[PDB]
Amino acid sequence: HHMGLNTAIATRVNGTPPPEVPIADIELGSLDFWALDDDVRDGAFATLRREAPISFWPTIELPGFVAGNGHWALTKYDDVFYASRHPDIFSSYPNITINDQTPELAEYFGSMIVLDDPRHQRLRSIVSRAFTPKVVARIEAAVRDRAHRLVSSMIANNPDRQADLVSELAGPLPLQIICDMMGIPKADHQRIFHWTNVILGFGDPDLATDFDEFMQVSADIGAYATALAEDRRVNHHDDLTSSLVEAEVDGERLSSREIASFFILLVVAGNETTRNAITHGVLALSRYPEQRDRWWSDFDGLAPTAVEEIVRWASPVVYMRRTLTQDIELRGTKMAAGDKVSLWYCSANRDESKFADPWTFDLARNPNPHLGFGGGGAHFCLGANLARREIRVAFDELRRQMPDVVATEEPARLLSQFIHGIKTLPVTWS
Ligand code: HEM
Ligand SMILES: CCOC(=O)CCCCCCn1ccnc1
Ligand SMILES: [Cl-]
Ligand SMILES: [Mg+2]
Ligand SMILES: [Mg+2]
Repeated sequence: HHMGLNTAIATRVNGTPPPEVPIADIELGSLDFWALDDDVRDGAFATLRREAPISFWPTIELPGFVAGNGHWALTKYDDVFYASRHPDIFSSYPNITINDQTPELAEYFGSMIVLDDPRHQRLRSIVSRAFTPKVVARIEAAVRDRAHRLVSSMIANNPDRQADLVSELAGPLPLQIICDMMGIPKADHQRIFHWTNVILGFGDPDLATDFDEFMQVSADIGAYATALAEDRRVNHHDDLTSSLVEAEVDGERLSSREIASFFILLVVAGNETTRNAITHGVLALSRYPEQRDRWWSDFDGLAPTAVEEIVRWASPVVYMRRTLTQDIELRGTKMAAGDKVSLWYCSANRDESKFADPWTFDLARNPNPHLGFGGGGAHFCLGANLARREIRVAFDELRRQMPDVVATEEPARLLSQFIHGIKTLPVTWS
């Protein structure tokens, strides 16, 4: 007989640690592990932090991908932070997922995220101004207009007061914003959404499991990027695609592959993780109603810490991979030049060596040095200011229009080692 709406999901006792998981039951290199309940996953990373803070795992092989060599998993905050801040040792080349890069993949996935400096920073500087706090602040009106309309439409479209948060708010809000920043016409936003979803959801049968489909999607978005870039070359617009085609690095314009890769990076990065932060945030407010109440009764005062706690809690990017350029030793584990190293942000963000009470979802948490946007340094998330603003506005519009919005079913969770995703989240309101 809990308070609230009759079909709301069960609440949880805030602060309860999950049971730790016997190490023999942990297989980071099997998709089956990524299908387990998030409580079991959290307890497994707790076991690793305790018993095997640096451990070795085989690489998963999604259909058509090349697994290649295995990887050393860094599950402690300090090691993820150290690796992030030493890119001369922990290189982002040749890939930031664990699979091997191939020439075929590099045509579409060869952006600055898989490069070291100086070339990485010369590419990043083409677009960095558009993502700075003061420039992102100027698009508050666009974020608010879109979020307000989406929440209003949830109400207008659903006489029964039941909706899917993902398709009706969390997905379409960041999609609109990044597509408008890129200069993509509204008629194509839903094609961009589907392409994003396949690129980042590959291996989940609800998204795609045929490598031919992954490659067709990659080629189609790459061709879309090229064609839009060609238009902007001839007639400039005040959009990021125009910035990309007009730029020079080391005195040369970007090639077609560089344009395609940069466009794909920005549009794919620019929507799915923010979508998932919003959905995980609504799930957390549903499980921890006292946190909802405290945010709703001081929205602007708590918003800066609340948004960061949602990102720490959700850790929308589970890991990033690096490749060693020289031998090292961490925690008595020798690792060799050329070895793959995986940085588990999801685990760093529960590390009791860094966080007081890591199992408490605390929207006032301060300080909150989470690694949800990475450990800092050269590749720190370009979109962090944009994501923070989108998350804040989405929750402010829910608070104002449907303050008792609550999840009514447990999420359908994306099957992924890389992205902590929710495919559907049914919600209701009064
Ligand atoms: C809550 C949402 C988001 C999370 C949790 C997130 C997380 C991350 C993480 C962990 C990295 C890697 C950092 C590193 O290697 O040190 C990253 C990089 C990146 N993110 Fe995000 N991101 C989010 C939203 C966005 C948005 C909205 C964009 C907009 C386009 C974006 C664009 C990028 C780009 C371009 C990079 C590569 C930066 C570089 O290589 O210099 N992200 N993000
Ligand atoms: C993996 C296949 O897609 C790519 O290579 C391009 C997008 C990479 C996104 C990396 C994850 N992310 C999302 C938001 N900030 C970071
Ligand atoms: Cl939760
Ligand atoms: Mg419906
Ligand atoms: Mg436009």
